[PDB]
Amino acid sequence: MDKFRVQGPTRLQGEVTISGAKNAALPILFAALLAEEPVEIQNVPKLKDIDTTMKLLTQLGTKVERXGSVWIDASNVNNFSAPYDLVKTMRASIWALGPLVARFGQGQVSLPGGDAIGARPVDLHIFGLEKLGAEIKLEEGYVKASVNGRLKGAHIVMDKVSVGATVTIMSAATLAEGTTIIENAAREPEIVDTANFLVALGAKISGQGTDRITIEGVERLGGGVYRVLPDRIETGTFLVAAAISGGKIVCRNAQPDTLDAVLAKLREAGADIETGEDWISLDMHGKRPKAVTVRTAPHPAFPTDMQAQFTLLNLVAEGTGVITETIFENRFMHVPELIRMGAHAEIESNTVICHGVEKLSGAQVMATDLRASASLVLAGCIAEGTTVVDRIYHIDRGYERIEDKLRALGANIERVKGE
Amino acid sequence: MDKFRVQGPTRLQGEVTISGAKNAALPILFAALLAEEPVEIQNVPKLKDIDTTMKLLTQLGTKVERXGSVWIDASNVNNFSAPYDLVKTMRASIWALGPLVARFGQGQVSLPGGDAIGARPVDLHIFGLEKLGAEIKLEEGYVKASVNGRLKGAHIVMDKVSVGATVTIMSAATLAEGTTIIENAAREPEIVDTANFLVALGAKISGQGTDRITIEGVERLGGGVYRVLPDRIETGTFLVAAAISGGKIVCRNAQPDTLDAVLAKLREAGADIETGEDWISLDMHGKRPKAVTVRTAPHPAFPTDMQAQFTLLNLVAEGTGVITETIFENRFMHVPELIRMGAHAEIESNTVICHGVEKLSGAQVMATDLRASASLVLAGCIAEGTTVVDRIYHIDRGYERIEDKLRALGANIERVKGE
Amino acid sequence: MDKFRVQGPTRLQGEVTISGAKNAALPILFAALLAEEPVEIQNVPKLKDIDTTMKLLTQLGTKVERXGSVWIDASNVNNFSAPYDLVKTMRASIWALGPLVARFGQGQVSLPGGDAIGARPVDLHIFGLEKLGAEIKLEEGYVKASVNGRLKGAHIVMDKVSVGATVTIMSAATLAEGTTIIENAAREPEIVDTANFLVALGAKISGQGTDRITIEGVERLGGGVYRVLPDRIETGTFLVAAAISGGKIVCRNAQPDTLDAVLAKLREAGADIETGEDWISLDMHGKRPKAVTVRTAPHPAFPTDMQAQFTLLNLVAEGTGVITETIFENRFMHVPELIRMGAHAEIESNTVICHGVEKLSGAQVMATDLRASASLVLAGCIAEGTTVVDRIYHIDRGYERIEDKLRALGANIERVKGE
Amino acid sequence: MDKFRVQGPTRLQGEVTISGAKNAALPILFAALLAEEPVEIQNVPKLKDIDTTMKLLTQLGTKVERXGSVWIDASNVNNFSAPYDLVKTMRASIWALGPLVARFGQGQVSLPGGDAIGARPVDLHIFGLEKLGAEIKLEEGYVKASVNGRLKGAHIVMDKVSVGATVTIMSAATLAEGTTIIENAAREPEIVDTANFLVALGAKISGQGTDRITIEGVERLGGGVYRVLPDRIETGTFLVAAAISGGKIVCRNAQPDTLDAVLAKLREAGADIETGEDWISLDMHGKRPKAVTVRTAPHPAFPTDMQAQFTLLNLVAEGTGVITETIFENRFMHVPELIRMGAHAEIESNTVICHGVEKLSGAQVMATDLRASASLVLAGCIAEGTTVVDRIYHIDRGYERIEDKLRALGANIERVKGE
Ligand SMILES: CC(=O)N[C@H]1[C@@H](OP(=O)(O)OP(=O)(O)OC[C@H]2O[C@@H](n3ccc(=O)[nH]c3=O)[C@H](O)[C@@H]2O)O[C@H](CO)[C@@H](O)[C@@H]1O
Ligand SMILES: CC(=O)N[C@H]1[C@@H](OP(=O)(O)OP(=O)(O)OC[C@H]2O[C@@H](n3ccc(=O)[nH]c3=O)[C@H](O)[C@@H]2O)O[C@H](CO)[C@@H](O)[C@@H]1O
Ligand SMILES: CC(=O)N[C@H]1[C@@H](OP(=O)(O)OP(=O)(O)OC[C@H]2O[C@@H](n3ccc(=O)[nH]c3=O)[C@H](O)[C@@H]2O)O[C@H](CO)[C@@H](O)[C@@H]1O
Ligand SMILES: CC(=O)N[C@H]1[C@@H](OP(=O)(O)OP(=O)(O)OC[C@H]2O[C@@H](n3ccc(=O)[nH]c3=O)[C@H](O)[C@@H]2O)O[C@H](CO)[C@@H](O)[C@@H]1O
Repeated sequence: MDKFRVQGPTRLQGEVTISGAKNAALPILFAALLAEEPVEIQNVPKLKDIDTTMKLLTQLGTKVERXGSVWIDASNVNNFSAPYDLVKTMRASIWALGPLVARFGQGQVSLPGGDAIGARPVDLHIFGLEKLGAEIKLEEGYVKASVNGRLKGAHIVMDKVSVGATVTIMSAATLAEGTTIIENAAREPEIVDTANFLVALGAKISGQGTDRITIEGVERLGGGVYRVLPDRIETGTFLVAAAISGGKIVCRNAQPDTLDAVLAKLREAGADIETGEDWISLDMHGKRPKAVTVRTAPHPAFPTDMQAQFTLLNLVAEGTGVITETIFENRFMHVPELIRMGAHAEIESNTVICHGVEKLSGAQVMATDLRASASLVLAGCIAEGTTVVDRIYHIDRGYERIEDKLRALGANIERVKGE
Repeated sequence: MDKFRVQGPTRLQGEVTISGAKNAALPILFAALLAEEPVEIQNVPKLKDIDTTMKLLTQLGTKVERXGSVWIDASNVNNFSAPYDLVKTMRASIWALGPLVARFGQGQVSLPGGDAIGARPVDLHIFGLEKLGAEIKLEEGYVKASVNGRLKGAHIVMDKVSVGATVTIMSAATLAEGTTIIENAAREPEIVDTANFLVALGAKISGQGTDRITIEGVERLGGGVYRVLPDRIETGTFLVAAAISGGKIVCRNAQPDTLDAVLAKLREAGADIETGEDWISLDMHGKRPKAVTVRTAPHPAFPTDMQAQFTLLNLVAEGTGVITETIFENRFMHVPELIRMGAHAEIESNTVICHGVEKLSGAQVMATDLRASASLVLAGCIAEGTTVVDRIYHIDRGYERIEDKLRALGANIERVKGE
Repeated sequence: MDKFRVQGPTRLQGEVTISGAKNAALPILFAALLAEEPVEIQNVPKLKDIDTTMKLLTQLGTKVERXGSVWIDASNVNNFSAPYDLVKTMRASIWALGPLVARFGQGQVSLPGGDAIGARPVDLHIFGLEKLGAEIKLEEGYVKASVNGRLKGAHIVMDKVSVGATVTIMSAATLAEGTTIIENAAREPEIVDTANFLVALGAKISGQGTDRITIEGVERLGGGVYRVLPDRIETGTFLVAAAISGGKIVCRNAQPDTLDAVLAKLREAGADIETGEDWISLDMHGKRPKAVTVRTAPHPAFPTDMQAQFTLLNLVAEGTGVITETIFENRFMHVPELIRMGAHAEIESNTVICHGVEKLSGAQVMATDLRASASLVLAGCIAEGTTVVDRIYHIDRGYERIEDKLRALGANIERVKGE
Repeated sequence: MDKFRVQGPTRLQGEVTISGAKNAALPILFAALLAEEPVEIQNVPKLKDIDTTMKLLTQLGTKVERXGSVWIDASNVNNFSAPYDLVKTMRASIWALGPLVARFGQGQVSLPGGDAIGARPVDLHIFGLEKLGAEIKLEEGYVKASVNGRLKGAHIVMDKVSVGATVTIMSAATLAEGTTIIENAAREPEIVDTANFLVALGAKISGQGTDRITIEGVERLGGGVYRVLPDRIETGTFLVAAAISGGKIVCRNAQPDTLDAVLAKLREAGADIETGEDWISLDMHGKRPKAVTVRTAPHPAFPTDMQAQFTLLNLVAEGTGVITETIFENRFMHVPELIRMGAHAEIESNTVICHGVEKLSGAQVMATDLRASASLVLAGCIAEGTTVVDRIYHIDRGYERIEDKLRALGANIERVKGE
């Protein structure tokens, strides 16, 4: 396994260019399964998740190719199954379900198992599909779906807010008979992006971005060219990178409107933030960040994807911070790792109390999940001495060349195919 | 002191006309503090809470009078405070805050104390105001706010979804200099209703009903005529009345689109439902309800105000149901009371596991919650023998003559005064 | 209703004599139901709760008289039921259950309803009796028990650590045919106190105070005289009164060994402590307390009955404090009351995060818990100006003359007759 | 990286011998560090952890060798540190801390990070040692302890019931100056076990098994011969194995009173059990298990180590069943895996509602926990079809030849390897 070897303390400063959103590219790649014509998705970051998606798409009899773009030829889809291998590697493989059943009348996907950060059930996906008129059964650990002819429009109310289930139900409804109404739908920028992608293809959708999505079924989906939005989570991680290192920074290729809460939290931290129409600028004035209070919740509130990062920010901040996590059950893995580094913290249920310390100490830590890994990398950057982050493979699923981007910021980092 | 005597088991069936929403009439009644001209609010239910707002209003130097409607004249407001006594009996009293300091540059409201259901801080209200330029301080239990001149519109991202704080900020913003953007705003129907009422007065509002409300501060508010929307909770309660009694019912004067989550849940419990534009039809077909799973959350998800009612539904349903509460948490007072009647249930944190039973037994129970404890009267209706619900002043707070409506559905119930 | 008018701030200094424990007196009074001959219980505090138990005993046909002692003659008990009204005034009434069935083969108690601090089910009580051979049915809110012949000893492993259930099962077992083992029994000092009492009556018990209590049933219990232990919560509460007021105090007629957790906690808050066989001295050296961390759990861990008091301590302590409640998840009524007084806290589920402030301010607050009540009176002592605590009926239930005790310490406190 | 291959449905029945308990051998093996004369530890199971423990022992400069028993020679203990690699592969490595600082005046151990089942902080181990006078610092991920001369005994009250912290403080105190008192100590059979081992070495200990452990510091410890006690968890796992299958079983070298809670639950599940001073016999009578309720708490209540095992039982049992976990935050990993097998389960916070299903289908699943692992395997042992369990290394951590044992019990299990 690769590892990162980092040395600090180090002031993170400079310019950085945001990559396409991991969370927009994924659901759009799966949506392409609905397209009968050549498709061109632009601004797709290079990630292990995209690789696994191209690999899975190919397995489905799809024609895939990439650079900054990813060329998709879904005209010939031949197989209808996502093997245990793929789902195991990438949860998002569940996304092939809706499109497959909507276009082909059948589809199978290995029932995901527990996750690093939570049980992560797909109950809502299956449920939405059933509402759409698909027959679903569990066999050999396989979620078996099928429908006779076309899916049927329906008024579906979501139990809880789910990004993934909204993508799943939204996607399949595009090809169904009638009108679909997804109530209590996720408002995530990536939901909007995926809906727009679907509309580019000839779908009838409205309300994307609000708690209510209306879809009018159409005979088929063509093809086109779509540019995935900027990654709000990568952007956030960089703003933070600067905010905890007394540095300054400018984010090129960003979409400020997707991160209001994060920006508000940064300001509450004592950050000097300014925004353009495609750029964000943060300045710490050499100052130490102030502790803030954080409560994760669905968009546009504070995203759970920024959580590990904010904890880090609280850990080297002046004051006592409190972080409450409402989306994921086991999303504190980063904490004990940071303590190993000299941070003071206490966990109580779904909340962690942060007692800011002046400086961090280099140590050997373990990446457990993607966004915590990026938190550990950032911790290494500011901590004293050497920090080695084991299992940086997590980082590589959701981050495109993070070592390089950090390096350009003045980071002392080496990817090590060691020990 | 007021008590309900109920005899069952009794099949609930017939017709019912839904009154005006308590939760829409309250905030509109306080927003009236902004109008410099005679205002008439139509379709106001006759509730103890409405009497209290009237009382609070009068003491502000306000001209108030009611019947079907409530006549308001706030051109002469001289007193700027909500006393301890009123805030005690009536929590919504805090709503006087925003309008007062927006309109007169000042306001005082007693800080609400302990609440059985979950404790309920108003941090969000205060914070919101402060974001608008108001200076706030705590004195002798009173939240004191003031502003030199006019409030300044701001970009406010809510830490959490708050019906109350949203109304406070939305209301006050109508009179500020500039634009106010409320991100992560509550989507409640009563919010659309209050925004609409504010516009009827001369306010510039948009986004009401979505997570992003925009307010263009205007110079002053006039007066007008506005009809309060139907009561969604009262509707669901009656719907549940039929669903738990093998009954059949028709709701007249309803606004179906405000209760999709409740309609969907009911369907899941085996109910045959149909809707028109101002009516809702429910039929159990003599059927005992099917256990279901509930998760309260912000609108349009499952409403915490329907919670105790659904716990009842679960308690006498086939199978094991689960009620999880994310808004109030300690909102399970009805449970032990129902266990007094034969129900089988365990409370684990913010969740109640429901073990459905065939029959309930009449017994003496205690009302405590203004919406929860209508559940005890519903339970009385279908329970074996005689049930006495003490302290019915609770139901009188949120339910307009519930015994008259129940009686017309075929219930054996009598309001025994004093004892 | 009665009330407390308190004026501060006031440093709490002096001596106090600890009363007999409310919590040992109660179960011992109920156990006296098993005695065939006159019984004398010494050191019984004068409390509303003792009044109520006396009333209940009398209704059963018990002969009861009191001063410092309580005189009992249960030789001619003729009635076997605890009525709705009694149980509603004081839940300990459920304690009549076990002794009635074991001795008379029959017993009826009104099923306790919802509680302020938590649902407080009595499933373990009922279950344990059933394990001993009692037949039990729920009729009109009454837990009707009966045992064809004589109770039978059984091996009982408790699902949860329960003071109430351990007392009920233990009392009943004394008259059971055979042997009874209570595995995972509560270790509360009061459990030990009640067990010695039973022994003094001729019962065969051992293990009291440890995880497994063994009871060798006997044909009959006679009479005797028993001296109740000192009230640990009263003791802890006075300790807190000095630890939060930079004062000094000595407790007379105390039992240090029953409060090690509280003592250790106090030390951490920076208190100078000394103890002897029957006394405890607390010296804050004029110092403000250091925020501490608290986790309620079964004895000998930190007692949930000291919880609200430590919350108060954290509230005026230096630093950020954390209070976690594992016995009663809703035991936070006092927090918002304290917030009304200038305190700074956030409630996250079963945990309250305390941010110590320099001073508190007088305000009108409402008592609710026969323990937060005390906390509010303490806060009044150290707060700036005038504090009024409504509903002090609560205090009277758990504290014997708390105003004279405080008064003797320097407290400016007056009992107002309603206004 | 091997993986079990399983096939069913198979009826588990017959006779199995119980190995030494993993939980006693470990801390006992660590207490060895104190023994000046060769010690012979008996009944030690062949476990990955036992090997890793020996490896760790060796590194400190200790003679270690084994078979059925382990030989230790702490005579020439030269080295003072636990290496990152060891602490990483085995958390229990923190155990070497008390012995090192007690016996050698110094001791360093790599700070454990996050755990599979939860954060698992060692705050109590550290805080305790400090009560003993040890100076402790964190440097480079290393917990650094040292003491000027000898550890002074002190009165210590445990914030929480920690088995590990109870072993560490008890162990270190055996060589302390004066008497040590551990209040609110863990009561686990493994503490009784370890305490006995320590006394056997010439140390003064009492209270072991109760909530109060008293230690009188002695001048030094020597050798001896000690036999570890029977593995309660293994016994429970086997008893369950035989209960979920409808079979019969008999455990050898069992010690029944270490598991009263598990036994009673099995009876609630309708299983015919009998005990003898040495052995345990479970007979399902070909009957299917009955859904039960479970709450994990410290010994003697239901152990968390039997949690996953009981979820399985509930999963394939008649009716719904509830399981609540109070010891570990993230201990439901096995659930999603189980669902992959066709089980109906809902997770709510720290509670899992188990909907008993008639049958389980073979499927590929992932072992994650050294306790759930056994759960998946058992699941296969009764599932219709073929089941492959990945990363079965977990089993090897606390399971001596479990495939062998299961096979003797009539199971279709094969340890596939390679790939
Ligand atoms: C590839 C991708 O887009 N990943 C993002 C997506 O994941 P993901 O799509 O999994 O997010 P969801 O919003 O669906 O999950 C949120 C909550 O809903 C629960 N749930 C979800 C679906 C279901 O059928 N049943 C159910 O119980 C979850 O287990 C969790 O407790 O949204 C998360 C929340 O912003 C982000 O943190 C992830 O980075
Ligand atoms: C008069 C009225 O219309 N009452 C309704 C309104 O009350 P209310 O306005 O009080 O509802 P909120 O939406 O504000 O409260 C929701 C959640 O937010 C928390 N919170 C709220 C405000 C704040 O400043 N800080 C904070 O932490 C609460 O304590 C709770 O945990 O919405 C509730 C939820 O839909 C309904 O059940 C009430 O019947
Ligand atoms: C009159 C008296 O002596 N009162 C004390 C006693 O009350 P009480 O006897 O009610 O205390 P319990 O120990 O039984 O209750 C503790 C926990 O067990 C639960 N539980 C209890 C019984 C049962 O059958 N089922 C069940 O689930 C409770 O609801 C709670 O979650 O112990 C409490 C905890 O030390 C103290 O705060 C009370 O002041
Ligand atoms: C090798 C061994 O003997 N393992 C057992 C031991 O582990 P372990 O020794 O780790 O068990 P603990 O009793 O210490 O842990 C119990 C609870 O206390 C907490 N805690 C503990 C120590 C501390 O310093 N701080 C703290 O917060 C824990 O993180 C957990 O929430 O007991 C557990 C509980 O029966 C078993 O499931 C483990 O199989």
